[PDB]
Formats: sequence, structure tokens, C-alpha cells
Amino acid sequence: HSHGLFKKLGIPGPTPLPFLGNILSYHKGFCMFDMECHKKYGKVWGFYDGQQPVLAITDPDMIKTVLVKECYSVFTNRRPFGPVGFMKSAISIAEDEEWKRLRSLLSPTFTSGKLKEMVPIIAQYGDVLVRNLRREAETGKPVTLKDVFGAYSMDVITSTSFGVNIDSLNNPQDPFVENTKKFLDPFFLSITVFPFLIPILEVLNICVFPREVTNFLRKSVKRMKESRLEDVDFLQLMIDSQNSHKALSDLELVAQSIIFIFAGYETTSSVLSFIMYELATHPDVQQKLQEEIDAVLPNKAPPTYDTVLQMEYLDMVVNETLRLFPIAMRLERVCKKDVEINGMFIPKGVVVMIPSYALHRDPKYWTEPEKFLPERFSKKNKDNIDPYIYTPFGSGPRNCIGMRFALMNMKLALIRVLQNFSFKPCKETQIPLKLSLGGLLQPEKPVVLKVESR
Amino acid sequence: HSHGLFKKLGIPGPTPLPFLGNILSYHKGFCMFDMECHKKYGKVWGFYDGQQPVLAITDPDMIKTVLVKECYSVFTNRRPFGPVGFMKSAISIAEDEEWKRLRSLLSPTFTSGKLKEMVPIIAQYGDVLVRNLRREAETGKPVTLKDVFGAYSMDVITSTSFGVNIDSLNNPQDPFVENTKKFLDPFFLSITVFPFLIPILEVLNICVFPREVTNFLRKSVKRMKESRLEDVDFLQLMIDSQNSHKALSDLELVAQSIIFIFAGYETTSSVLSFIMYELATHPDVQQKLQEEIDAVLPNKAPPTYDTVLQMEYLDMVVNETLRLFPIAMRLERVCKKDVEINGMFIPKGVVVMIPSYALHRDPKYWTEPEKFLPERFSKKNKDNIDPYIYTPFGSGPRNCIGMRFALMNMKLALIRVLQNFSFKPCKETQIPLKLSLGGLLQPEKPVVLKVESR
Ligand code: HEM
Ligand code: HEM
Ligand SMILES: CC(C)(C)OC(=O)N[C@H](CSC[C@H](Cc1ccccc1)C(=O)NCCCc1cccnc1)Cc1ccccc1
Ligand SMILES: CC(C)(C)OC(=O)N[C@H](CSC[C@H](Cc1ccccc1)C(=O)NCCCc1cccnc1)Cc1ccccc1
Repeated sequence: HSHGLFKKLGIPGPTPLPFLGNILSYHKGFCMFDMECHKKYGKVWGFYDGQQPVLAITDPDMIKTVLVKECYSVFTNRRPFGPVGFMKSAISIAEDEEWKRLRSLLSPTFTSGKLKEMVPIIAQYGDVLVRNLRREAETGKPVTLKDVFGAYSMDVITSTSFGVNIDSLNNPQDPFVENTKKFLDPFFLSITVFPFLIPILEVLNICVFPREVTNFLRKSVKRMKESRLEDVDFLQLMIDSQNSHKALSDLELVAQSIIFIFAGYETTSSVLSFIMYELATHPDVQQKLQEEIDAVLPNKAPPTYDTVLQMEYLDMVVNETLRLFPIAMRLERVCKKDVEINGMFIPKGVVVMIPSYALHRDPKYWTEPEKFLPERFSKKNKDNIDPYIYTPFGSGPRNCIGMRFALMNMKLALIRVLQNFSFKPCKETQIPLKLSLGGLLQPEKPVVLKVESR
Repeated sequence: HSHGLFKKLGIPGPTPLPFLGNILSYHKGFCMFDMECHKKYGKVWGFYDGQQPVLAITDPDMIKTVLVKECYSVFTNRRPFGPVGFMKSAISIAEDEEWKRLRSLLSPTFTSGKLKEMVPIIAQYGDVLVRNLRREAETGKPVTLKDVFGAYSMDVITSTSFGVNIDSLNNPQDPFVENTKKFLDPFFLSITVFPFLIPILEVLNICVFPREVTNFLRKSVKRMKESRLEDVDFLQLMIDSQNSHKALSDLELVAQSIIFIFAGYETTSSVLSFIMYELATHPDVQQKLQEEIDAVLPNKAPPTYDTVLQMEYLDMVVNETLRLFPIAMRLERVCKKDVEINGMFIPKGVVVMIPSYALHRDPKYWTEPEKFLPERFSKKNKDNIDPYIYTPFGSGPRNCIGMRFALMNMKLALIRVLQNFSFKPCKETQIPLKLSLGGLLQPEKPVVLKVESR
């Protein structure tokens, strides 16, 4: 009933089958399909997620108009997502004057001042990591990064948000550790063909987040809420905040606590895994980086907030990895008005998509796009890089509110880990890595590596 | 479109509201509503579960026609239940010539011969129970029965079916113990008003059993299948069985393994909890029973299969409890034909229901129906009891296939428990017990009791 939309505006794309759209083209994952499309169709193309049209753009100025310029006016919300139940009040899912109300009420939690106030705490679990690694290093036993990294990222989230202190790797059976550790699978494809069936599940209290984990943290939060009240973390600042322009409700407060936890668990863990792979497969880079760390932190000195930003080959290494594996893959915004941006009409209701993964591997802005070369981000060459071709944290008012915290969380782990250990591939280590043909930005085979002690 | 069905046949009942039916009358639970209806309307009445008519019968001969006589011809299947995914092949859910095919292929597992072959095994975990109770008995700390009883019933199921041996109470964090321990809640009411929405969830692979626990046991079973093949329990006999009239498939085999596990976990545990309450609130009965046990098993002798059936005050105690709390509450069968049984027309499609709980408390067949008096089942008075008024295990071809195993499982626990401990109520012990106004036959407040050692 709408599969003729791009044929009308003269916008190219693959031919959508009825009802399915082009979702059968996802057999190789969003990334390979975007790379193919960006290659076949050029600067702008179109396709249909079921009955839903999606438009892809690759011009730095047009992306800037959508993410930055016309964010408030036109492109304010991401693609609708459901069923969710009470999770409607979550920021990344919120919309319009209820997003602007929440993005404000929670921005003060990622300031340089508060972020520096978390340096003594995040550092405490970088140490706990070393013991868990050294126990498996002295017992030569190849190591799965995501396991031990997940336990660390888990340990940092909990502390930085609620104060609950657990050695999740050695307490994988703690009642607070279990609950926590929990788009092309059989369900979500049925959602994109049956978006008319989402409202059924919403009057059903059925949620893609199980109704159990949430109810454990609706109460675990209100336990801690009444445990510090009255008697430095994310929640101590979210309680200080409810003390535009209505204050923060309490089921509203329980919702954002959850979104941070995923945000910083599988992403802090996944990215650190993509990094230790690149170091293990480019040991020269691992050499140059351990030299820089011990030059800023001699005698294995403890990283501080001001020493972390001081490490430049560290930032270069982090950036280049994110180019190769930008965990979001795509950036998306929903167009709320008949608007003509940068000389092109965008009708109301169209999802606007930026293919981040494909753009990070576009040879027109990247020489040797699939090799690992941190030298792209040296202060020498870091200036020929369009800020709208490279967006691992998005851009504009709706970008990643936790970016500063993520770059600080990961670099405090890399300093403390690379001060002590070094990483060599295994025989059973997948060289080279194959990306998941599925729906998340993750490896086909989990990253296994040999670990030795300095 | 069908709410005029009972008005037509001249059958009385509460007035159904559009779409909801009489389900708003479930605010006091199925039990209180059936008692009320049986009291207001007499021997036969009618009501609507949404758009679905249900007919209640209370005559011994008419129940016998449905459960026993015309089971094969007319009343073969229970009320349709979904969504379920692959669990369609489960016996209690199976229908017609695929139930008759499965009820046969699995009946040989509850014979007196095989049941006696499980006596040495089930006895091993009655002992493990004592230590866990004595640890909390020597530390005077009131005891929650369902916790420790659940761990025991759990320990017996696993062993009697797969051989996996765990102290689930002290291993509540065993990867095999966790998966296992998992009708008027917000969901199932939406199902009975929206039965047209079930087929949506079936093409969605959404199942009221989470798609996770099942996939752990589709593989855990096929681990054990290829671990004994090649190298006494339920599965060793289900593999021996696939060695009417097609053999047992392997996803067919994974399904029945699950249905036994619930069947014998929350029911073996719940019933033993309703029993220890009745003993604690009628200590004279507890006195008479410990005398009988030590008279059959002197010196705290180990129960055997032939000593267990020998205990008559034990059976009396078990029976009378089940009268007071018959965990099924109702028996149901779906009518597949225009039939006129015992002088009454039953049109096609009508669910036929027997109110077991209400009938167990009907003063016309029970003197002092709400008191606890095991003497109703003494060999003296046990003959004035209609086998179709008292059906804790159902009746006829479709009755509880595991009845013999349940009466043997529980009595082996009561002998070993009452040989050693005695049970007194607490202050915080709920005297008298309030039944759950909800959907399962369970207490409002979990049973807590003081435990002392002989
Ligand atoms: C390697 C680490 C991370 C990366 C690469 C990353 C990337 C992104 C990206 C690309 C977006 C979408 C931005 C857009 O649409 O323009 C986003 C959104 C978001 N991120 Fe992250 N993220 C990371 C870690 C975190 C962490 C640790 C948090 C902790 C709270 C967090 C919280 C959020 C939130 C709340 C949003 C939604 C913002 C909004 O809609 O206003 N992220 N992130
Ligand atoms: C206190 C213990 C138990 C009680 C009171 C009980 C009661 C019942 C009742 C009333 C029914 C329905 C019968 C009917 O519709 O006429 C039933 C069915 C069933 N029970 Fe139990 N049960 C118990 C324990 C068990 C156990 C331990 C198992 C182990 C496998 C089991 C397996 C089954 C099965 C498979 C069915 C369905 C039979 C069929 O549809 O063919 N039950 N039970
Ligand atoms: C794809 C379509 C168009 C159908 O729907 C969307 O696009 N929905 C996206 C994600 S759905 C739900 C998600 C939270 C969640 C998902 C699964 C298990 C547990 C929690 C969310 O609510 N928020 C995600 C925030 C966590 C995060 C991830 C990466 C970086 N930083 C933070 C929304 C999204 C937000 C941010 C980046 C990328 C996507
Ligand atoms: C009420 C309407 C009319 C809508 O649906 C039905 O009546 N569905 C009944 C039960 S639903 C699913 C159930 C299994 C199950 C349920 C919940 C969590 C885990 C597993 C089953 O599949 N089987 C139950 C067998 C276990 C058992 C319980 C008690 C005694 N022995 C064995 C089916 C039923 C079977 C047997 C007795 C009472 C009810």
C-alpha cells in the first residue's frame, strides 16, 4: 500500500517483496547489506522494513542537518520499538518533550566533574580484574575475553550506579549478579512484519524485557532508595536530581537505571573484546601502547583522570577499533514533518538511517578501510576525518549521553590490564574475525586468547 | 454471539457480561466461586469463560460417564491451552489418537514393578532431607516447608528421571537446579478473553513456557541420551520404549520429560506442605501416625515398598488432606459430539467441568466438611465414599498417570521425616490457613513451622 514510495521520489533501492519488504536481504546481517547497498546504489538509497520505508544518507552535511541542525524541529525520535510495558519512560526510547525533559534531568551525571569523582571507584575493580586474569594466567588456560570483561564491566556498572559491590566472576551466583547478566532472531522479524501486532502485546503486559527482571529492580532500587535515605554514584545523583519542569518520578527513575546497565555492560565488554583482539593480531601496536602507558604511569603507577586523557596512542587505539566495529552499526531518526533538507524532499513518517558501519569502511574516506591502523587518529592525520562519517557515539543533541563515561571506563581498564599482561592468539583463536551474520555487532566465535604475565 | 446457550437449554447460572463472561467472579478464586455456585444453583449450572461456555456437573453417575464411560467416544481432551510452541506433544496437553498413542507409550513407567525398582533411589534423598532439616532444627529457626520440601521433591524427580544427583537446597546455584525451579495473573485472563490471539503467538514461537528453559533441556536430555548410549529411571525407560503404532520421536521425547518435572515438583512439594500443616494443627493425628510408623519400621527401620502400602493411618492421613486441598481443583473435558448423556443434551464444543474442591467440601457427602478428620478413610468408614465425589487424581482413562508414583514418593518422605522430627506451629504460623484467592491451589502465606528433633 506504500511500497511505491521510493519509485515515486526517484530514489533507488532493492525491489521490496509484498509485506516482507527487503528484510530477506538481512541474511548476511545489516552490515554486509549496507556495504552492498552503499556500493550498488551510491549516496542515497531506499528499502522497506516490512511496510516501513527507511532512507539511507551518506552526505556529511545532510547527516549534520538531521542529527544536529533539525534534530529538535524534524528528527527528534528514533524508530518506534515495542512491546515494552513500563519502559516507555526510558531516555533512548523516549520521544519529544518527554525526551528533552529527561535528557536534561540526566545530563549532569556525565560531567567531567562527576566523571572525575568516579575515578577512585572504577579503579578499584580494575584491580579485582587482574587477580581473576592472573589466576587463569598462571594456569596456562586460554581465556575468553567477554567472560572476564563482562564480569569487570558488570562490576563497574553496579558500583558506579548503586554501590552494590560483587566479584561477579567469582560470584556468578549472587542474586544481584544473575538478574543483570540477562534483531534477526525469530521474534523481532515477526515484529517488523507485524507492527500492527505490537499494540496487542502492550495491553497484555508482555514486554521484550521479561516481566521478572524488571520487577526485581523496581524493588531492589526502592530498597537502596530507602537504605541511603537517610544515611557519589549514578543513583545518588538521580535522587539528588528529583530534589523540564516537573521533577523525576519514581517509576520514571527505575526505568533509566536499567537502560544504563545494558548500555555499559554488553558495550563496555564487547568493545574491550574487539580491542584486545586487534592488539593480539597487531602486536606492534600493543608494543607501542605499553611503552606509552609506562611512560605516563611509571612503576605501574595508578591511572588518574588527568593521566588518562594524557595518553594519545591510547585514544588512537580506541578510536580506530570503534571505526572497525561501531557497536550501533546504524543511527536512526523518525521524520515528523514534510521537510526539504539540503535540496531533497523527505515526506512525513520516513525513518532516516545513517549506515555507520558501512561509512567506517568506505574507501572514499578511508585508505585501506579494512586494515587496523591506529595512525589514522594520530594528531597528525586526525584532522582529515569528517566528524559525520565517523560517529561511534552518534552526533547532535541525541548522541550517546554516556560517551565520556565509556571512554573513561574502558581506558582505565586498558591501562591497568596492559600494565601487567600481554596477549597472544591461540590456534583455536579465530584469525581473522568473522562478524556475526546475525543482528548484534558481535563475533561469530567468541574471542579466545592466550594470556601471559609481565 | 453465544452467551444465550444456557438460557436456551434451561440450565441456570450467573449472568455473563459481554466478552468477559463470568470471569469477574474469579476475584475470590475458582474454589470460592465454585462453592458459591454449587450452593446457589444446585446439581448443574453454567457460566462463560469469555466467549467459552463451561458446564458443571455433580452427579456421580454423570461424572462416571464423562471421565470413564464416554471418555474415548465423546470426552477425550481437556480445554485447549496455548501458546505452547513445541509442547503440543505433551501428554496432558495431547489430544485424541495422539493422546491414546502417548498414554500407552508411557503407562509402563508407573507399574508396581518399576515403582518398586525406584524404592532404593527415592529413599536415598529422604536421608539428604534429614540433614538439611536437622541443620535448621539444631539452630532453632522456624522452617519454611515448601523451600526444603521443594528441594527434596526436586532431588527425587531428577534422580528418578535422569540420574542427575544434586543437593538442590545446598546447590541452589547448580546450572541444572536453576532451570528447573522455574491462571488469574494479568496474562492468562487476557488469553481467556482473547482466545483469538493465541494463534498469533504460535506463529511467533512465543510460549507460556520461556523459550530458554526448554532449549536448555532439549540439549541436556540429548546430552544424557548420548551419555548412556552406550554405557532404571524415567528416561532409561523412555529410551527403552522407542526401541500406537509408531515409535517415540526425540522432540516428542523431550516434551514428556518436562511435563513430569513440574507434575512432581510443585505438587509433591505442595501436598507435603498441606500435610505437615494438618499434622501441626492436629497433633493427636501426628501422635497416632508416629506410633504406626515405628510399629511397622522399628528402630527407625528403612521403609520398603511393601512396608509403605502396609501403613493404613498413613494412607488415611494422605487421603483426607487431598480432600481438603485437591491441587487440581477442577477436572475438565471437551465434548466432541452432539451427545445426550444420563438424560441431558450436551452440544458440541462445550467444556465439561467437575468442581473437585467444592465437591470435597459438600456437606451432602461429608460430615463437618471443613474439619481435618482422617477417620473418614479408616477401613471402617472408607466404604461410604463415592469414588466420583472424591477424585484427587481424576478418574477413567485420562486420570493421573503418576498417581502411584506420587503416593509412593510422598509416603517415603513422611515415614523418614516423622521417624525423626516433630512439628509445632509458630506465632507467625498462619492458623488457620487461608487459601490463595489467586489461581493455583496454594496458601496465601507460605507455611512456616517450628521443628524439633526426637
Ligand atoms: C563503547 C561504548 C559506547 C558506544 C560506542 C555507544 C554508542 C552509542 C550510540 C551510537 C548511540 C546513539 C546516538 C545517536 O543516535 O546519535 C548511543 C546512545 C545512548 N547511549 Fe551509548 N554507547 C556506549 C556506551 C554507553 C554507556 C556506558 C552508557 C551509560 C549510560 C550509554 C548510554 C546511552 C544512552 C542513554 C543513549 C541514548 C541517548 C538519547 O537517546 O538521548 N552508552 N550510544
Ligand atoms: C499429589 C500428587 C498429584 C496429584 C494430586 C495429581 C492429580 C492429577 C489430576 C487430578 C490430574 C487430571 C486427571 C483427570 O483429568 O481426570 C492429573 C493428571 C496428570 N498427572 Fe498428576 N497429580 C499428582 C502428581 C503427579 C506426578 C508426580 C506425575 C509424574 C509424572 C503426574 C503426572 C500427570 C500427568 C502426565 C497427567 C495427565 C494425564 C493425561 O492427560 O493422560 N502427576 N494429575
Ligand atoms: C532496531 C529498532 C529500529 C527496531 O529499534 C531501535 O533502534 N532500538 C534500539 C535498541 S532497543 C532496546 C534497548 C535495551 C535492551 C535491549 C535488549 C536487551 C536488554 C535491553 C534500548 O531501549 N536502548 C539501547 C541503549 C543501549 C546502548 C547501546 C549502544 C550504545 N549505547 C547504549 C535503541 C538504541 C539506542 C542506542 C543505540 C542504538 C540503539
Ligand atoms: C486451565 C486451562 C483450562 C486454561 O488449561 C488447563 O486445564 N491446562 C492444565 C495446566 S496448563 C500447563 C501445564 C504445565 C506448566 C504450567 C506452568 C508452568 C510450568 C508448566 C500442563 O501442560 N500440564 C499440567 C500437568 C502437571 C500436573 C498438575 C497436577 C497434577 N498432576 C500433574 C492441564 C492440567 C493437567 C493435569 C492436571 C490439571 C491441569
